[PDB]
Amino acid sequence: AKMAFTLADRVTEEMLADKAALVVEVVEENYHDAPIVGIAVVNEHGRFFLRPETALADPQFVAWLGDETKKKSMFDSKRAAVALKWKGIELCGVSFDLLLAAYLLDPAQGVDDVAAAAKMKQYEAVRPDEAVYGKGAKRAVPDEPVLAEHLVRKAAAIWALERPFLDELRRNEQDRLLVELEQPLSSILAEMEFAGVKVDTKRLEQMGEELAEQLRTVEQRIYELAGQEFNINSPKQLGVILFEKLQLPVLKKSKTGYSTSADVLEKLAPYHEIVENILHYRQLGKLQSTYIEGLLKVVRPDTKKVHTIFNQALTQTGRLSSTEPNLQNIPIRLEEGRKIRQAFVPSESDWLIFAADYSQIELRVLAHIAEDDNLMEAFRRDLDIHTKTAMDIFQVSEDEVTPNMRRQAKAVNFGIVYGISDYGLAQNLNISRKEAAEFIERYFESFPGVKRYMENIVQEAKQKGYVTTLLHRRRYLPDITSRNFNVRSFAERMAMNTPIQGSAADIIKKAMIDLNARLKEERLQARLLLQVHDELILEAPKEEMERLCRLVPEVMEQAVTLRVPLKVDYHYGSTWYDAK
DNA sequence: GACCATCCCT
DNA sequence: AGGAATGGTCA
Repeated sequence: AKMAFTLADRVTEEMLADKAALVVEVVEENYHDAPIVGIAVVNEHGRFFLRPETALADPQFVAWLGDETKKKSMFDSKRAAVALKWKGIELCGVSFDLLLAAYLLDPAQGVDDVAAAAKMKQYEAVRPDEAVYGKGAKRAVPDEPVLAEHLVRKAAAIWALERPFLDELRRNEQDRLLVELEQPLSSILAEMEFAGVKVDTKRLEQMGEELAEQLRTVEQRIYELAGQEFNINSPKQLGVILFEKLQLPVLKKSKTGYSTSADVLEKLAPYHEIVENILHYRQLGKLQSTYIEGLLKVVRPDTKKVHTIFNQALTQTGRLSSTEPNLQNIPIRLEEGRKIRQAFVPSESDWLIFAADYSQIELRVLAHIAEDDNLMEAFRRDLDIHTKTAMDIFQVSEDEVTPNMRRQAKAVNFGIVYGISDYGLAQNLNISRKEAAEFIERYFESFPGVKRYMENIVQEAKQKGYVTTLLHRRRYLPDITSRNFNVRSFAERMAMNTPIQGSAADIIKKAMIDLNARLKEERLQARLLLQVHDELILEAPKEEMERLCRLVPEVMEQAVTLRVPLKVDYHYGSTWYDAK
């Protein structure tokens, strides 16, 4: 039943071949400064299981890990590389990462281990990690005999599956996408994560003090105005005070009871003073739980740093996501919350944070793919696009655009981006579909090319079964041909949206790779810290700011060539907050 | 341990 | 259109 492997107690010369499938196993979910539990190598000479202590103490092994000339096939190499970075070891030569290769072929399958990736091509000579390691309170590294076998099986799997995966990719015209975009990007992310971002804790802790006092005030009020105490954070308990005791109008039901979202409470404010106090409490509460307490809990005390993990093979569109902490949802919209960014600071002395963002990248991508003339023009003029849209759909001159007319031409614009229907717009603008379709009809009259795109795209999705991005990312939409209207329409929104959202991910991903090449060429010390969807955040010495101001937007703006110009803006300052 | 509902970002 | 983290809940 077993798979044959030498359980090596010493590193021999035949374990160091030029081509190999390697496994450096890090069971911990958060791999930052995480133990490596075992190692397996498979190559032309055999199958080997090496204990970390033995192997990682071996100058010959660690030299093989670092040699770029020695090519290694792997599953989720970033996990491996970071875990080794924390131990002063560099991993190079990884020319094939199956996790990223599975992800490119079909992001829907949710590949998250070798077993899942293996089934894709009908190979099942390997177990689901969860099967070996357990789950949750049961998670545990097993004994050496079981471990070594599993690890060798994974390795064997990778060795087996490379050629078939790489062949399919090529058919799909995604071979370069793997080797030139996603894999090279894997390295940059490794470094970004390892580096981390410094957190001024005292600053954070003080904010935690002020909030604690402010929440204590609002809380008391709420109970006073309620004439009672209850768990304000309970959707069920609160829904009893609002909709039963104070007889507030039920404007919405959730699946399990009445809805107490901000949207509902905003409308109920005129009826009772308790409402404003609840929303105020929720705002200050979110900040306390997620942005002061949640953060201080993941700051490493040793370096006062946070090292996020960037998931590269998770999002359905090609975007990244970051975890523990999520450094892509730090509050910026309201001033109270925006001040949480004062706690993100440069890691050295005399350094500054530097933020470069893309200006309306999505809509610029739409302009390019749809080839809409009116829209291409608007961008060649570097116009305010919301004002411009307000001018066209409402048939007025620049000076006639009122603030609300602009607020709505915005709502629509993102409607178009998301492929939204009258109904989605209706609620979004607070109105009715009878009038929401009038805007839409009116939009497509000023933008015949975008209309033309929505039609062609849904149809190609219908015919081909998938939609593609500029750089060849792919999304299968099996639900497009569904008979259920809800399920059909949603797939159509995806057909419409994914090439836009996903071509934007590709572009910034390419930027990131170009930025790295240049930072190195220019011998600048500036290092890339975060990526927030259309934004790159760096920290550099104060001396380098001036060059970065000219260098970063140019590398970004030049990442690809669309029919409309790309436009970047930048800022910098003592803290992240100030990079505004 | 999963779900839910709520809220934060692009 | 894509994501992630929390407290409550009932299990």
